[PDB]
Formats: sequence, structure tokens, C-alpha cells
Amino acid sequence: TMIDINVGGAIFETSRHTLTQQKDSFIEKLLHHVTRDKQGRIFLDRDSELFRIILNFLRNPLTIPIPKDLSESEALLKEAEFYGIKFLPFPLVFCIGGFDGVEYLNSMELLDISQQCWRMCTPMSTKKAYFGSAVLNNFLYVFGGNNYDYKALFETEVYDRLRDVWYVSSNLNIPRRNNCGVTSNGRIYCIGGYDGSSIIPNVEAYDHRMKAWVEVAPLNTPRSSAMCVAFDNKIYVIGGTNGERLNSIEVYEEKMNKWEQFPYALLEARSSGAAFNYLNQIYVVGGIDNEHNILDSVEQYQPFNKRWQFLNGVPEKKMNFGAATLSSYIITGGENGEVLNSCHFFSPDTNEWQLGPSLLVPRFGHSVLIANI
Repeated sequence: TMIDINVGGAIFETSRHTLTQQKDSFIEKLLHHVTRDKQGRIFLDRDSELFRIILNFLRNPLTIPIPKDLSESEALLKEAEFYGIKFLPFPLVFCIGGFDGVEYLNSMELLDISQQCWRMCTPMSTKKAYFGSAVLNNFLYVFGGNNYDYKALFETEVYDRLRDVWYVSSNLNIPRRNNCGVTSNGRIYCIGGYDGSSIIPNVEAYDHRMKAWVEVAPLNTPRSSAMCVAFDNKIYVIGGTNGERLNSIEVYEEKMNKWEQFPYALLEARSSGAAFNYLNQIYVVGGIDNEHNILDSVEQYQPFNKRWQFLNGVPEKKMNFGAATLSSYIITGGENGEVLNSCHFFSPDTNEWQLGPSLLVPRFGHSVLIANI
């Protein structure tokens, strides 16, 4: 069955199967009194050209659009989000930067799901470790860090996967390493770290309308190598060091621009691990404790019990690893005396860990970011 649709005055003719192959999308749902044109065709008051690109993708999903410039790339992704269209039916898992034992890295690895192995990807321009990272509108952001040229960086680089290019974005106000990065309600937060001389409490937010980083309310305790996770309009900043490694947690009420103390501290004071969340539960993994032991332990916060409890640990002790959450949780690389290339997946369904494919370049001080284009 063929359908004619009007988008921005332009007429597109296609099958219903083409427009509805992605279940629960806006276009699929749209197929109730809808606005129609003078010929009785479904009318959408949206950009014709962006729709033409998206439709040509739907006609052959094995080929991904190549936007002609940054503006079109951003516009295409926002338009696909509106229509509820994803250009790939799997996540893109990126391993970025870090330190291999002798050199700072600008290299990036991408998990190849069909081949079940990591592959080398497009490198960023600046080699660096211990930086903050976040995803915003499915662009990858990396900011701060250190390398051989600077003990504390202010540069922000951004990766556009559709055009396969890195570009330079806005400078941090306070150059820093061992800072946390997290996305919360459409902004990126750069949190704490070390400015080259001192551990700092400062927090900066990136707003993509402003195209700039601006200082917001600071942490109440300076923290470096902390762990952070954001959900339910809050940002949780967990552990880290102020000179001593901490079990305390701070919470940013994003809507109030205020930091508050979380009432329930970690069981093991620690820095240099990672935190993540699933549903309303918070998980903290790995890192190093205040007696300088490198950790494999995992802690889970259960809201019903209002306490942290241990789970089974990760299969090896590690700190300064890269990690990110999938729909699952992946941890890659890190260090524990040696430089690691190991990768493991955590399942909240079993609370157990599964071996994954190993990185091409053993590294620590790197980041993992996921794009869902």
C-alpha cells in the first residue's frame, strides 16, 4: 500500500511499510483528524529537505545519511528525534583517549558488534588522559584532562559521528584534570577535579544555546577523581578525594542550582572508580580506597532500605577505567599495577559480570561514551 505525504509543501510517495518500520515512532503512530492539504494528504509543517534525507534513509537503512555540514548534522539528529527515528539499531560504544603506560593517547576505539571486537576509530586532535566526558544530542564531548604539554587542560573537543569529524568547542573557565562529566536535562556539567595546584569544588555547565561553559553553584567539598551519575533531575557526586578519599556524596538539585549532602555515605570511601544507575538504584564500582588499596568492590544503593550494600565484585581490581551504561554496563581498561585492556559487562538482572572483547590499546585514564544515533 502506497501513501502520499506532504511535508513543508513537498510531496513524498512511499509505502506504509517504509514509514512504519520503526515501531512506536511518531511517523508510525501518525498513520484521528490530522491536518491535511488541499489534495487530502497528511500535512506536516516541517522541513522538506530534512524529511527527504530521513525518507531516503528509511528506504535503505543499510546506508546512513552524510550531513553536508555541522548545521545539517545537528538539524538532522533533532529532526530524527522528533520523528522518533534511529539511524542505527544498536549503540555505538566508543573508547576514548587515556594513557598507555608511556604516552597520552588521542586514539579512539569503536566496538564492532558484528565482528565482536574493538576497532580503531577516528582520533581526536589532542592527546589526553583524566578528562571529563559526556554525550549531548548524540555528539561526544571531552573536556579538561592533562598531557605532556599541560598539567591541566581547558579544551573541549566534540565528535560528530555522522560526518566522522572532531571539532573544537568552548573552553572551560577553569582548566582541570580528574574532573567528572555528566549530562543532566540538556546541559553538560563539568565537576571538580584538580587545577594543577589544588583540588577544586568548582562546577561549570555547558549550554548548547549559549555555546559556552559557565560556572554554576560549586560543590560544598572540593573533590577530585569523584564518581558521578545523573537521573530524576539530580546529579549525584560520589566519593573522590579532597586530600583524603571520601565516602560522602553530594546532590545537585538541578532545578534549584543548589548542592545538598546525601544522607547515606558509601561503605568504602574511594576515588577513581565509576558510578551508574539503573531505575532508582545507584551502583559504585572499583577505584581505590583511603588506605591505597585498588578495588574490585561494587556497592549498590537501595532506596527502599536507605542504605548501601555490597554486591559481588568485578572480576579484577581496577581504577581509572572507562565505563558507560547501555540499556547493562560496560567497563573497559584501567590500571591495577599493570595497564589493562580487559572489558566486562555488568547485568543488573543477575548482578554478575561477563567477559567482553579486549581493547586494541591497553589504556587507563580514558573514557567510554555511547552514541545512539
